[PDB]
Amino acid sequence: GSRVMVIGGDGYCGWATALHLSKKNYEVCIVDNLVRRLFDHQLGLESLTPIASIHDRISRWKALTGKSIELYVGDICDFEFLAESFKSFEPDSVVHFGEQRSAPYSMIDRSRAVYTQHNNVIGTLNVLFAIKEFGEECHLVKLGAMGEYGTPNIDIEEGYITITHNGRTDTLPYPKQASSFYHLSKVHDSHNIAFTCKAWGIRATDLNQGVVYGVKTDETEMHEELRNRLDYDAVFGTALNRFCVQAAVGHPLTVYGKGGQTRGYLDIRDTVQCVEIAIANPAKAGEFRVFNQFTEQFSVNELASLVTKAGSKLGLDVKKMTVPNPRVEAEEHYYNAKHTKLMELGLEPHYLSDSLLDSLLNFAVQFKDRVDTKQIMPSVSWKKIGVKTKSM
Amino acid sequence: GSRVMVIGGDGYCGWATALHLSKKNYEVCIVDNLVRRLFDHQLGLESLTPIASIHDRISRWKALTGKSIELYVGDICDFEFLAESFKSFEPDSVVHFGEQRSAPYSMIDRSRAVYTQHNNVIGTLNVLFAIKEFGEECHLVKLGAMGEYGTPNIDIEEGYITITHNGRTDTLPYPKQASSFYHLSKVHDSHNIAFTCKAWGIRATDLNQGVVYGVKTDETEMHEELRNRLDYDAVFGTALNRFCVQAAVGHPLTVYGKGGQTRGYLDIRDTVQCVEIAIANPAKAGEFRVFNQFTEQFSVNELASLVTKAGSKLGLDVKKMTVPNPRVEAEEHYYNAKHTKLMELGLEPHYLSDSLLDSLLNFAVQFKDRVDTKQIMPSVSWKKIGVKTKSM
Ligand SMILES: NC(=O)c1ccc[n+]([C@@H]2O[C@H](COP(=O)([O-])OP(=O)(O)OC[C@H]3O[C@@H](n4cnc5c(N)ncnc54)[C@H](O)[C@@H]3O)[C@@H](O)[C@H]2O)c1
Ligand SMILES: NC(=O)c1ccc[n+]([C@@H]2O[C@H](COP(=O)([O-])OP(=O)(O)OC[C@H]3O[C@@H](n4cnc5c(N)ncnc54)[C@H](O)[C@@H]3O)[C@@H](O)[C@H]2O)c1
Ligand SMILES: O=c1ccn([C@@H]2O[C@H](COP(=O)(O)OP(=O)(O)O[C@H]3O[C@H](CS(=O)(=O)O)[C@@H](O)[C@H](O)[C@H]3O)[C@@H](O)[C@H]2O)c(=O)[nH]1
Ligand SMILES: O=c1ccn([C@@H]2O[C@H](COP(=O)(O)OP(=O)(O)O[C@H]3O[C@H](CS(=O)(=O)O)[C@@H](O)[C@H](O)[C@H]3O)[C@@H](O)[C@H]2O)c(=O)[nH]1
Repeated sequence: GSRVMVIGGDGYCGWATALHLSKKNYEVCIVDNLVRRLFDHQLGLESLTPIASIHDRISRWKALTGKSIELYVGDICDFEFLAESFKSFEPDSVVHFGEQRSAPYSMIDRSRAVYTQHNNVIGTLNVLFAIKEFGEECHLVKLGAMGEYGTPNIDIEEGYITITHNGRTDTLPYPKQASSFYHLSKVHDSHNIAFTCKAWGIRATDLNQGVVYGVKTDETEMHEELRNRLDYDAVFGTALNRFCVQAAVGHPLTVYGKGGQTRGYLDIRDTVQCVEIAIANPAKAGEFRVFNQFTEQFSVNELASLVTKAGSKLGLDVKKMTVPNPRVEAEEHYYNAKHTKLMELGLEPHYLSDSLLDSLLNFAVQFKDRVDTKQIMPSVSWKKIGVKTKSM
Repeated sequence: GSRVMVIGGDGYCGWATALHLSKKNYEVCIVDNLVRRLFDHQLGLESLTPIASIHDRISRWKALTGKSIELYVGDICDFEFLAESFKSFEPDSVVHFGEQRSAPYSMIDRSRAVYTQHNNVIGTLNVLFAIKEFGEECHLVKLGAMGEYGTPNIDIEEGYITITHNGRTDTLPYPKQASSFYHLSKVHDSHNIAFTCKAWGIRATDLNQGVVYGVKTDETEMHEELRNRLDYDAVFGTALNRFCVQAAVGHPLTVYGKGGQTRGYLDIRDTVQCVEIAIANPAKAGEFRVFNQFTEQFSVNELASLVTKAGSKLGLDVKKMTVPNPRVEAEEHYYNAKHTKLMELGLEPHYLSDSLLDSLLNFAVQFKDRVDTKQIMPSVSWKKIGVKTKSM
């Protein structure tokens, strides 16, 4: 074999997924403009671990396994490029990871908020049109976000909710409440895709994924040049990964506000597994499937405690600090998000364990010398966002 | 006064509104790039009635009343232009009509679907940033769309719905189900605005307006050069206006599919009244108000009957025809949309009457010679939409 086009395949989730699918014997190609690497240069950021170029990454995989991952370098917002890539590769499935995924980045200034929504929304529209025009039966596996749902006072369902209102019943799309221009762009994406499923017969699966943690997967650990990126800065870094790196360098864990913010989380190893499951068990024509993709819920404070305890076993004497929250969000809220669709399809989760934290912490300690502590504290305010293009 | 910036002020709803607000003694300016006029030239379309240039329109209003409506010609997607216009005028309220509003246009091809979403979503984001940066207390009166709600099997509320799910209760944004790339762009707009109200304290009112009908308003009838446009083509024309023009030229009424499609409608005279009411009674800081802006619900078949009966009194011998529906939508569905917020604020509606239909029909007959019958039948398919840029 089945042919899979991995848009955003040079990224954190995409690279791990591309290698996994190739190992599982799918014919794979990567479509990426590598703009994520440009963001690092422009903002002065750097991955914890050094990563190889996309060309060397692909070359190494071929040298080790003999398998060739095709590469198409370009911006999917450029339809000519996307169309040519689609016609050249002829994918049976498309996994779309190719979007600006940072909430902080989307809040830097007007230019970055506009770039985020244009890049994400238009890019996704182009993907839908390419599928419709060049391979209508192609299954779209889209990376959405648990953040689309926000933090309502009721249980969060997997994309749909059956409601009885004024004596009548119906199953409707779950109300969306995004808290950043980035999260909003995903809401827009999901609404756009749902429409094309009904109007054109497109088959798609929206993976509303929670926060991913970890850096190792069976494939990326086979050689140093296959190593994945591990972000710890306040722009692209996420909660758990950030805390582990902070613990390793002796920086107090950065708890934003009260720390009651609760979200779904999952090991990067489960990210690749879930995507493969979605590909192996495709949506039917005209069906818009929605899976809540995470394995466990944790509050920020809970993560802080787990990392502190794990760090103690390594003599890190982890400390915690309360950082005035740069974001506008509920710091204490109800949270009970449903997640059984993937489990029903055979998901065998890697729940957060002492072993994972021990491994991740030791990894951070190993490359502690490469950590730029100046990028640990957040400097992007949700409320103070302006129109002048900022230079970090 | 109070200063009002009318974005899209050269358009159908915008022009009538700009004149009305000026008459009501608000200081008014119009921000428009006049791209709507370019669409007419590009697609070979033309208004039923000849309209004057925006410059002559504004000049005539000044000659008649002595009042000056300031004009800023530019694309709001160009932030430099929008910022300069905002700083120059210093609006207390902004009414945003400046978007690509045709569902058929948004379905012509990939380029037009992408243009629709980019123009609308990015333009609206720029407006939000301009308000935040140059006049945070400025009230945004946004034109949304009843189409955002789709046609669910339950009552449609005014933006929000209180639901009890699994033993818990909460009031959430009403589920959105748009049926075109244009309607989808409005859903995106509304979600984006709601976020900025909470994050930045923006005050906004989303006017989810139904289908507008009519061509006359007290102000536009004061002189021929103030005349508003009346669209009847299958791209920009809407149901009732289209039927009246069809009846006048002896063309069978174009009922798409079964004709059970039900929507909310309102006289253009109520459009201007509702906008003024929203401006005179502004939303509070951080509040995202949502009003369902229409006065009565009608099914396509119901409109066909009303126009036939009205046409009979003028000896038009109106006929009806069933056109294979170019759109993907429910042709028989439940529809009970709530609309009381505007009435509670003092709306004095002009319900559809024999007098209105008689007047509108006679108007169409008056300019029947200018009707290009080749543009009456729809040629844009929701399902056959392609990637090649079309030339109509
Ligand atoms: N990282 C997480 O914790 C997490 C959690 C939930 C969902 N996801 C989702 O998974 C997807 C990938 O996330 P990630 O962490 O791997 O991101 P990333 O930034 O590491 O990877 C995204 C990749 O997409 C590429 N890209 C972006 N825009 C592109 C365009 N216009 N054309 C071609 N390529 C483009 C970038 O260059 C990059 O290589 C995103 O949708 C994201 O929101 C990630
Ligand atoms: N006409 C209806 O029946 C109806 C019904 C419900 C809601 N509305 C809404 O009211 C608004 C106006 O509708 P209309 O019928 O007057 O449309 P229209 O096309 O006659 O007017 C829109 C105006 O906006 C201007 N414009 C578009 N993009 C612009 C940009 N990037 N920068 C500056 N100016 C721009 C166009 O040139 C045009 O003059 C739309 O949001 C529409 O969806 C209209
Ligand atoms: O040092 C930190 C980092 C984060 N947080 C808090 O932890 C929560 C999660 O934040 P995060 O930065 O780890 O993740 P988020 O911004 O939500 O974004 C990431 O996780 C999202 C999953 S979700 O929100 O959709 O569930 C994906 O969509 C995004 O692409 C990905 O970047 C937030 O309340 C945040 O304020 C802290 O308290 N301290
Ligand atoms: O000759 C015609 C024209 C229309 N219809 C049907 O009548 C209904 C209304 O169509 P329309 O073209 O009059 O209006 P619509 O496309 O919904 O769009 C217009 O009305 C919308 C109000 S609403 O959908 O948001 O309620 C606004 O948002 C849009 O900007 C404006 O162009 C549809 O089911 C359509 O298929 C016919 O049967 N015959």
